[PDB]
Amino acid sequence: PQIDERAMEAGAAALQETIVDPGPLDVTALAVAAALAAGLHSAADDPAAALDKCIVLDELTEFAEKLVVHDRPGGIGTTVEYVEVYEDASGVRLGTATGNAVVLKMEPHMWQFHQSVSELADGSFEAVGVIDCTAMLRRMTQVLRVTGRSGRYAGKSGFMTLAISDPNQRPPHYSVQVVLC
Amino acid sequence: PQIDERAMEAGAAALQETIVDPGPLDVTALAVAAALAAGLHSAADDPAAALDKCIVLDELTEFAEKLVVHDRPGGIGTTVEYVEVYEDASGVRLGTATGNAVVLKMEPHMWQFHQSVSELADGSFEAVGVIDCTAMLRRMTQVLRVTGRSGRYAGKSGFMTLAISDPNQRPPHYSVQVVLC
Ligand SMILES: CC[C@@H]1C[C@]2(C)C=C(C)[C@H](C)C[C@]23NC(=O)C(=C3O)C(=O)[C@]2(C)[C@@H](CC[C@H]3[C@H]2CCC[C@@H]3O)C[C@H]1O
Ligand SMILES: CC[C@@H]1C[C@]2(C)C=C(C)[C@H](C)C[C@]23NC(=O)C(=C3O)C(=O)[C@]2(C)[C@@H](CC[C@H]3[C@H]2CCC[C@@H]3O)C[C@H]1O
Repeated sequence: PQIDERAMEAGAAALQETIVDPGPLDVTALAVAAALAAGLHSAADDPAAALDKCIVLDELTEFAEKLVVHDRPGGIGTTVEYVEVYEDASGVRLGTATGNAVVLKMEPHMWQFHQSVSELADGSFEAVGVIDCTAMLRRMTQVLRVTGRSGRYAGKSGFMTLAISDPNQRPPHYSVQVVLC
Repeated sequence: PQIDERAMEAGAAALQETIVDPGPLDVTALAVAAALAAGLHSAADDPAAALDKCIVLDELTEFAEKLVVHDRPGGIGTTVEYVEVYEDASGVRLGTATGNAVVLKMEPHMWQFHQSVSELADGSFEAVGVIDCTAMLRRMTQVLRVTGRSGRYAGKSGFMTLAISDPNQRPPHYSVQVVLC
């Protein structure tokens, strides 16, 4: 399968940015968010307690295995179809996510609506979000809504973080975290 | 209803930033996202079609009328309680929102979990999001998930945008859009 050059070279694009402004969110923080949103946490509870109530997928990497862009003039409504693979820190494949995106806006920041279904050994979950692709190029983290569907994830919901993690790779790798409750 | 000095002076804080990087969304884009998320629209239709399917609140201004901070040592888990006013472009009051936030992370970017309920003339809706406050000071737009509660908004869902709009005010003014379907 093929990967559009814009995805292959996205890491290189990041390296040309003059704004290099990381702002990660750790999984404990993401678990507090997930538990608060699920009404299963109180902000006089302790963060490690939120983490204990959650299903946690961290120290995950993802990158594109297939990415096709269907361009429209001016870029508005351009569509993307992708399959990405999840790997652990050691490079072991854990699963895939199959999704599509729609370009909402190009300038000054490119924004995309993303929706995907992730399939791992122990179940599946959906991710949906409105993400600032220019902010990601400038190293920022973006957050998507996660809804569990099958297996271990069923009936649970939470959040996912996405950020570029190694811009020297082609295609680049992204750091991914998922917390559900 | 008093307003914590950090909220009063946040516009001045924004003006001290050296990264000034706005990236807004137009409502049509936001309507495309809302309609895609709700399964009422197809990537292959045209954007103005999505706009007609939606309830649209564009060009809103908001600012705090009350804001109380309950600080926690280290900044993480600090809570915020606020009441804000909505105005249209000409300055007519449309309603209010009362919200609660929790600081998730302080550095290198401050992140907050927000949840709020907006009360307008034709009903109420809830907004929930995980937002990068540092990105906001640097002029970026943040997106929250919206769920209608009552009236016209009931049974509808979509998105809200938030960005600083006049940092010269005390407290500063924000631009808001809400689109539901
Ligand atoms: C920063 C946001 C993007 C990261 C994603 C979300 C991360 C991951 C893990 C998956 C694989 C998708 C992502 N990877 C991509 O390469 C693209 C993605 O949406 C695109 O849409 C590109 C290929 C990328 C760049 C430019 C293209 C855009 C297609 C539409 C026209 C643009 O000129 C945008 C990416 O950097
Ligand atoms: C997303 C950026 C924030 C804008 C909000 C979301 C916008 C609006 C319209 C409503 C009214 C709330 C907001 N306004 C604020 O002043 C605060 C808010 O969360 C705070 O939390 C402050 C008072 C602000 C600054 C510093 C404080 C923080 C409280 C916690 C300790 C921080 O040191 C952060 C704001 O820039």
